[PDB]
This record gives sequence, C-alpha cells and structure tokens, in this order.
Amino acid sequence: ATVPDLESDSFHVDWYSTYAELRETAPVTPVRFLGQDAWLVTGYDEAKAALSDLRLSSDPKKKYPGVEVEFPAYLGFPEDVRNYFATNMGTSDPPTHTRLRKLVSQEFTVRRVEAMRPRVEQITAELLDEVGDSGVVDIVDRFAHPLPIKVICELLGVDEAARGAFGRWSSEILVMDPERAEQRGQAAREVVNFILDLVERRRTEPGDDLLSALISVQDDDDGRLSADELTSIALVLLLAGFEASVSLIGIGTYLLLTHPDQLALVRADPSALPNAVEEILRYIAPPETTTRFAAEEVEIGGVAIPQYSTVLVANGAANRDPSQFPDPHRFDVTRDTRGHLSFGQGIHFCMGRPLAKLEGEVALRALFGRFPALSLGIDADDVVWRRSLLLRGIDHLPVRLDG
Ligand code: HEM
Ligand SMILES: CC(=O)N1CCN(c2ccc(OC[C@H]3CO[C@](Cn4ccnc4)(c4ccc(Cl)cc4Cl)O3)cc2)CC1
Repeated sequence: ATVPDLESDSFHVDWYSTYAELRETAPVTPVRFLGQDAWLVTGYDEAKAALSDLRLSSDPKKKYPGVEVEFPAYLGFPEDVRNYFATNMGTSDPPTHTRLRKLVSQEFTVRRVEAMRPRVEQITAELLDEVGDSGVVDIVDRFAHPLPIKVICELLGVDEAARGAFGRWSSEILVMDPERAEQRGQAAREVVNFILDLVERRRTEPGDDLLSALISVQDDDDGRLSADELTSIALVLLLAGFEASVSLIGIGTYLLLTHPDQLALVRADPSALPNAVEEILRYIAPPETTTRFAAEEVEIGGVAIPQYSTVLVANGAANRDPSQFPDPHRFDVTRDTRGHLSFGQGIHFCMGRPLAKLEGEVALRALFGRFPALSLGIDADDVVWRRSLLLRGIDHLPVRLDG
C-alpha cells in the first residue's frame, strides 16, 4: 500500500483538499510522520470519539514495558527539557490532570481575563496608532503578534527585556523539521531556562499577576503545585499566549479580507463579530492536529488501532467534514459553528478560550473599525502558510491601510 507522509507538500499546500481525500477513503488511516508510524483521524465523529476515549493517553512521560515512543511535538527535545514541557494539564491523564486543572482554574478565571479587557483594548489602540494611516505594513509583525505577547506578559509578569528573545524560541518550536531537530532542541532548552529564572524571581518578589497567584494557590484536598508542575504550567501558558492568538488574529484578518461579503456583515452588525471569530476558528483551526497514545487497543470508526500506537487527531480536518458542517469549505460568519473542535473536546478542552476570544474580537473590531479601507497587500494565492501541523498560521501578512 501507499502511506501518506504528513511532511509532504500535500499537507501544507491546499491541504484541506488532501484531508477530504483521506476522509472519503478512510476516516482513520495509517500515515507516516517524522519517520514514524501513526494513525491520522480525519473524520468528525471519529475525532470526537478519540478525544473522548481515555484509553488514548495525552501523557508522553509514561513508560510502557518494551515501548519507546517519541511523539512529534517533542522532536529534538532532551528528556529533561521534555519533562519541563510535559508536566502540565495537557500532558497529564486523570487523576493528575484533574487536580492540576482544578488548582489552575482557581486563579486563571473568567473574572481575571475579563478584568483585562480595558488593557487589551488600550494595547490594541496604541499598536494601531503607530502603524500609520497610509501605506503597506506587515499587520502580523506590527499588530497580530505584539498584542497577544503584551497581554500574556502582563498576565504572567514577563518584563520587556525577556520578550522578543522568547519569541524567536517559540517560533522555532512550532516547526517540526527533522533537519532542525538540534536547533529546535536548543530553543526548547532556552525557553526552559528562561522559565526557571522567571519563576525564581517571582518567588523572591511577589506580585498580583497570575504566576504569583499560582505559586500560593492550594486546595484542602489537592494541596499545591510542586516546583516542576508550576514551572511546566508557566512555560505552557506563556507558550500559548505567545503563539495561539497570533494565528487567530492573522488568519482571521486574512479571511475577512478575502471574503468582502462576510466582512461587510461584521461592519454592519458588530454583534455578529463573536460568531465571526468562532467561524474563523472552525474554518482554519490553528491546532491542526493533537496527539494521543493508545495505551490499549482501541477501535475508532470501525478500525482497530493497535496498542502502543500514536494517534494524530486532525482537529482541522474534522471541522471540514460535511457530515457535521454542510459546505464546510464555505467561510460563513452566520453559520452554526456549534460543535467545532478547534478548542478541543472533553477533559482537555482549551482553558484559554476566554482569553483567545477576548483578544480575537477586540483586535479584529479595532483593526477593521479603524481602517474601513484595509486591503491585502499581496495576491491571496501568494500568502505563505506556516508549515506546522502543531499550530497553523501566517508569519507575514502585508496589508494596505489607506486603500
Ligand atoms: C486561538 C487560540 C487557541 C486555540 C485554537 C486553542 C486550542 C487548544 C486545543 C485544541 C487544546 C486541547 C489540546 C488536546 O486536546 O490535546 C487546548 C488546550 C489548552 N490550551 Fe489552548 N487554545 C487557544 C488558546 C490558548 C490560550 C491563549 C491559552 C492560555 C493562556 C491556552 C491554554 C491551553 C491549555 C492550558 C490547554 C490544556 C488544557 C487541559 O489539558 O486541560 N490555549 N488549546
Ligand atoms: C502523547 C503526546 O505526544 N502528546 C499528548 C499531549 N498533547 C498535548 C496537547 C496540548 C498540550 O498543550 C500544552 C499547551 C501550551 O501551548 C499549547 C498550544 N496551544 C495553543 C493554544 N492552545 C494550545 C501548546 C502545546 C504544545 C506545543 Cl509543542 C506548543 C504549544 Cl504553543 O498547548 C500539550 C500536550 C499532545 C502531545
């Protein structure tokens, strides 16, 4: 047989056409990625089933007798830094996942997120004040990127001289290219060091930020976060804030720009924006694939996935399955986006959803409300998509402001 290589351009060039080809053939198929065998789930019901099946583990630290598996997200990571990237919610199974998420939810609340709205709006304004009212700028470098970064650094207590460097490290981590495994491995060690110092300074000089809060947080029955847990959680929260929202803002900007009809609806009806963000996420989900490990043999969509297999649930392909979303290839701000898998499903549902939504809505609202003539600086076909199945995105998007 012929087995798909997730590394081929087929998974980075007009890739939603490949996903449809696979899904129509077999919703759960064996593939190859980074020179390793895995199972790609492209169908909606299959993705949902897999995400809900706890026999499919999210913990990369677990050792199985005779099995030695290296999951793609940890390409080139030395075991010690891997552990630092994997001692948090998303890399745990119950009951560890349960308490870690419980303790963090006590401080990472909707109240804390909502309380930052004026600041998020203030930051958005300033950024837009300095881009100009005429010419072609890189809306990603000048807007989509700095906004999320300033927000997360304030939430976490990351100073000005720290950002930027950290940024080039997380960008490297986003690519899983076997030829750069060393460089990727190095950037991961830098991020881990950075975080170690951040937490150390924070313990020494307390404040009212989220990190300070996580350090003192404790529960009667669950106790507190150990040093390692605290470190890994911080690294993971900082990582998400630095990259997740950028993809949303940038992709969102590109979609509204390429869909005048949809944009106009938003402009006319501001109350339409919240669901517009939901459609953007469903259309081109940043976390294209999520990973699971079959601790036991599991049957998904009529296919038995052998024990000790690595499953790549393609959240993005699932969002374009006609059985769930009719005319999935149609970007429609009015569509019923209920049930999409861009924020996860089950126990690992994205806990940063409130923050992502706030930043996304405020940003696009300001961008488009401020520049009623905003247009794309390049040919839509010439847009370069980041080659990452971990977090899809656009690193450079030239837009013309005045016309
Ligand atoms: C557009 C933005 C975002 C998208 C599309 C997104 C997507 C996801 C997905 C798909 C998962 C589930 C992973 C899995 O099932 O393996 C997840 C988990 C998570 N996300 Fe996000 N996320 C976004 C923003 C953020 C932000 C901004 C934060 C935090 C500051 C965040 C923090 C997390 C955390 C901590 C988890 C793990 C939850 C758990 O395992 O219980 N995410 N996110
Ligand atoms: C077994 C195995 O290999 N697994 C199982 C665990 N899975 C998993 C899922 C989510 C997860 O989230 C951690 C948090 C920290 O940031 C994110 C990514 N992100 C962005 C928005 N929401 C999530 C993230 C995650 C991984 C990487 Cl490399 C980069 C990034 Cl920015 O997830 C961490 C691990 C996937 C890997």
